[PDB]
Amino acid sequence: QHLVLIGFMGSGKSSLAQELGLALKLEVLDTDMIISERVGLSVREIFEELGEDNFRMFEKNLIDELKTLKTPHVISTGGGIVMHENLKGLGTTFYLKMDFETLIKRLNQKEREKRPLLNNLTQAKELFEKRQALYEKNASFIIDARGGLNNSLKQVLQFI
Ligand SMILES: Nc1ncnc2c1ncn2[C@@H]1O[C@H](COP(=O)(O)OP(=O)(O)O)[C@@H](O)[C@H]1O
Ligand SMILES: O=C(O)C1=C[C@@H](OP(=O)(O)O)[C@@H](O)[C@H](O)C1
Repeated sequence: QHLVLIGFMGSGKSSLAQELGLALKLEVLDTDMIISERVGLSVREIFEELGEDNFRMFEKNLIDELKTLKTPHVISTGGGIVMHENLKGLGTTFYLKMDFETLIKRLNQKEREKRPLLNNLTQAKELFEKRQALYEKNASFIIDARGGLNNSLKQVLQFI
């Protein structure tokens, strides 16, 4: 049973998780990072060259794989990780709740361009709207990710 951060693009998982693992002396994993590196392509290049369904298969399979990990880990998650039925039972999951506009504001241009599902913003907005219920139903605890990192850190630690 790990500590799994979940949240739409730009909700600050990757760095939170890194802070969390330092404070708790646990190993940090990042699902995008793991797939990226096995396949030797960036997530964008994966979408572009191999198509989203394959990325989705990689994601879906890493879920199952990480369940066979022994040591509690901190695990940072890609936006879309909540679409997967099998996410249930991986770890106590912490949802980095923000609102579309705050979320978007803090991704510089280069940084948006790393995320294929931000190519069309109107579409990015409906995705947010749809994903909301999938975060909520996969969340052990909901965290107000609006303030700084510490403020999200504080809230997470409070839930042990
Ligand atoms: N408290 C915070 N709330 C939201 N975003 C933050 C916060 N603190 C830092 N960030 C920003 O989040 C940006 C992108 O999120 P990141 O850390 O990559 O996690 P994610 O995997 O959810 O995209 C970082 O480049 C950083 O500037
Ligand atoms: O929400 C999604 O479908 C995705 C979000 C991205 O993760 P980040 O939350 O690190 O930007 C990455 O997994 C990919 O572009 C798909």
